[PDB]
Amino acid sequence: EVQLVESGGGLVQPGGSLRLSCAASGFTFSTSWMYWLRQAPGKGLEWVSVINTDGGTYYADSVKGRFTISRDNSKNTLYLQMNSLRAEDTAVYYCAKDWGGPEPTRGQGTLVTVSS
Repeated sequence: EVQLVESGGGLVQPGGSLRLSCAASGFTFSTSWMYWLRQAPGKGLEWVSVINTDGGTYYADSVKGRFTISRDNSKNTLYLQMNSLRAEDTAVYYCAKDWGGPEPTRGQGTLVTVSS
């Protein structure tokens, strides 16, 4: 089976930072496009960030200049560096493999709560 295991979330003040990680196994990580998604409570899933197999990246508008996606292929890890956090960023964050196909898979999630 594929496993995607996220961690690094927490409760943080606005303006703070977190670094999420996802540990991947059970598929060929280095040939997959990798994603961060989020689900704010009360809402559905939305995409946050995407990294292709050559390290090129795409971002949702509201996170540009704040969040950075990166991949460490040697260690099967996807990262989300989250700087300058906002209350509106409160959500469960999910790692996902090949969300636009083929064989999409989502992780278990890590909660980020941004509050003063």
